[PDB]
Amino acid sequence: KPHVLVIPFPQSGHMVPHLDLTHQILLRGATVTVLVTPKNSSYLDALRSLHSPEHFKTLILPFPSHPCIPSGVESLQQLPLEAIVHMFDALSRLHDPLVDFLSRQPPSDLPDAILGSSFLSPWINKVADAFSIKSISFLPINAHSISVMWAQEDRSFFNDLETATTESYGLVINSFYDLEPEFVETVKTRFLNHHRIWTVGPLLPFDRGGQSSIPPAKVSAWLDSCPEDNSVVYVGFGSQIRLTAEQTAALAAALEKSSVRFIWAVRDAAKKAGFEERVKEKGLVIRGWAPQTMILEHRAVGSYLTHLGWGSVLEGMVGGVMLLAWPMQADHFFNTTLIVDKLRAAVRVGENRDSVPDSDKLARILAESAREDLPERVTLMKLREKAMEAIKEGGSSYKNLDELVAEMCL
Ligand SMILES: O=c1ccn([C@@H]2O[C@H](COP(=O)(O)OP(=O)(O)O)[C@@H](O)[C@H]2O)c(=O)[nH]1
Repeated sequence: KPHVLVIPFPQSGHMVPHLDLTHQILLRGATVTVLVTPKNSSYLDALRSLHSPEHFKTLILPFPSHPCIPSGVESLQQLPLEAIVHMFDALSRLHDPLVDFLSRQPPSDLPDAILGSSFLSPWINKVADAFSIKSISFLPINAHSISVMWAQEDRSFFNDLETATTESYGLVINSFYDLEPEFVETVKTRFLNHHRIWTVGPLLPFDRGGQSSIPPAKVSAWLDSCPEDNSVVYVGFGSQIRLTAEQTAALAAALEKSSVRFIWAVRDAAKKAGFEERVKEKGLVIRGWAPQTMILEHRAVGSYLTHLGWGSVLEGMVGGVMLLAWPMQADHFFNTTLIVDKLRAAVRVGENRDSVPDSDKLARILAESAREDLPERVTLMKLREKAMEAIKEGGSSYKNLDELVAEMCL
């Protein structure tokens, strides 16, 4: 019904739900053109494998050269978070190569709506405006986190992208309405000029986010059989965070001191060991880049020591695991106030990005999290209950995703 140009932000926390939403609007009949840079074209292979080439197009433009980004790196998950000001400045120069492409197409084939990252809306709206196309913006964070940020006096360098999202046709966020009704309504009322918000979450996968650095067949064979259900502790701080040698040693001491089973996800960083020094255990495994949803959904896994990024909370909530929160950056503190404080559905077991756990204190808390009766898990699971009715079918988000796809046609 609508031809949709999808322009995701080259970061995992963003692109991973932005493509599930791409699949979701695809399933209800949309046509989709995805604007992607060359190396990132391959993340589209999974989704491309599910849809007919007339329903799924791929526009690939070269990554704009920036002195500060290493060659071959087109995705912020491989950079220091401070590179985002450079990713922004570089990606904005996709503006007239995108204008060139659209202006050489038969006007009938132009899209009816652009579904671009809210992070890119300063220039995406200018394109959308040149061709008189509605620009709907997307965020992988919830309305609460949005409400705090948009309310600040001094925002920039995020100021332009926040001003641009308000002036967009509407906003799509990966959250369900019954988690945060006060904050949807406030953000809907005075942070979107035309008052159009779409809560469509939690978006569920369709080998996601990247090809895992250990075969996901093999990690399941480790997990089943793990002797004991609700006994394994998942440790993963997401895409962006890379712990220091100092903290990684203190966290590793806690996982050894609590004699719990666990899988520990460790990332890398690119510029221009540290996880020392053992497996004196076969009660563990290390990374790489891991298959989170398969672990968290697995029955043998019942805890998650997380950065409390917004995507990873929803995966751990859909997996039905206790959330042990250690916020570090970005929205993680918003989401500690919402999930640890207001709603009381996770325990804060770490303080700052540069916090260093007490290896003994953290070891008791890890062993206890492997307990079914914990009250913060039953409060979390009562949110899992509201979130499942919202996603399908007839819930807030099935209806928002139906209403979104319909609206894109006007
Ligand atoms: O080893 C990894 C690291 C991350 N992810 C996925 O990548 C996303 C991380 O984004 P999130 O919003 O949790 O945090 P961000 O990376 O934006 O800080 C989530 O969907 C995870 O399930 C994964 O599958 N394996």
